Amino acid sequence: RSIAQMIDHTLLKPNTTEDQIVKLCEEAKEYSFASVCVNPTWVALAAQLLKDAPDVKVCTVIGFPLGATTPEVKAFETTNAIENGATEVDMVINIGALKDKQYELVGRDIQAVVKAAEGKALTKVIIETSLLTEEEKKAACELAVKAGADFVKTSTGFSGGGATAEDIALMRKVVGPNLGVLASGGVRDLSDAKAMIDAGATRIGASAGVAIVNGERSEGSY
Amino acid sequence: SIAQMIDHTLLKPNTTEDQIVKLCEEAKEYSFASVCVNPTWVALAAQLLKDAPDVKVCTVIGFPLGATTPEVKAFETTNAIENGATEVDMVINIGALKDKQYELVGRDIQAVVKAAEGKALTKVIIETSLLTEEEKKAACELAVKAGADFVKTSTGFSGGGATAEDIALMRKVVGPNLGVLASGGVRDLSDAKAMIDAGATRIGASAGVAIVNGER
Repeated sequence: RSIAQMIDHTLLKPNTTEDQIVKLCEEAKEYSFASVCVNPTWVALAAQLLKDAPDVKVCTVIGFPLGATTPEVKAFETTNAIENGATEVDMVINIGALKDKQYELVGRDIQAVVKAAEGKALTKVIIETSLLTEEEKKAACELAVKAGADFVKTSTGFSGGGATAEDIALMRKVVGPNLGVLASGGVRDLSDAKAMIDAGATRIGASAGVAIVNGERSEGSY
Repeated sequence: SIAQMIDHTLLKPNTTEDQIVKLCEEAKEYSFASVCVNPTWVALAAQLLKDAPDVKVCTVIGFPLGATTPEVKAFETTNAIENGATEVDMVINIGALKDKQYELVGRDIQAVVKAAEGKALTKVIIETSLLTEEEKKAACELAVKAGADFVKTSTGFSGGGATAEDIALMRKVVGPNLGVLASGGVRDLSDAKAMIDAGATRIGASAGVAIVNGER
């Protein structure tokens, strides 16, 4: 067992350059991370660099990080990403529509991504917990289940807050065993990741994955 | 009237329908240049301001990170225009610019311009807070060659906003042929006037009501 297989090696900064993407993918091969998460402009490069690393998936983000574009654009960006080599996509919900109880639009928005990814990529639904009430977190997860998503995910990392154990337990309670639960945003050390795992997370989104795995190895050394 | 140069902007991820209604009625009251809303709200803003052709509907493209593909930016532009947008603000591929990949930066801008061709103004956000002085110059030059209509300082989601020296640099590059928009950090009339005196022809802000109410 190793925590690295549950970590999405993420780098989504707007000023990210090619040399940083190359290093991220090489780190993913060395540590056997679950995936690399990069912005859609880097999907083609990540897929080429990891073409012989089948256990390391290419993940990208859709309608990210604001989630306030139309369902038609989110589906097009999903299909475009899959053509470029993405096998996982993390979409952001329409938070405003969720605030307005426009549940049919929130679900159709998620379903547009799911339909474009059908049979080709996992879809993770970022509900952006730092912006939701307790009832909205539950409603968003229920819409993700009804839409056929594979994962519910806490945070973009670009909002006010990140993953909390209480949110993860809430999300795991709604989706049960049928969908994965991803803790992202603010997961900085092994203590953070293990707390999310205990709360019910099955995938960790982080940028410090190397420091997290090295902390795991240090528990075995003198 | 400085109101005619202000883009009444509200791009928060948790923005709700009642806030867009308040945004549009404020713009139709003060005759702002435009409202700037995320693409999900374009169709609503276009109908709320159908009887105010002087107030355009502006939306944002590949916003705010600029790190999606040119084909997606073009689709989002075409989709935004179909929904009622007549001005689009796109974010450059910053990583491509920092990597000297000038053909991709220009092709990326070019994709939005061709989608908007004859239907909408294109504003190119160069995100000055992440750019060296030379990259700021190169970004404007690539905007001119691709056929954009404006150069814009900031997305409103970075660590820095418009500065007078940045506005003057961009104005010197594009001259009179393209507009210069100061966005991010402008909160009063004194800031707005400082950007305009530096060469800006459009102001992006959220406190446009407080700015115009200080024109006494």
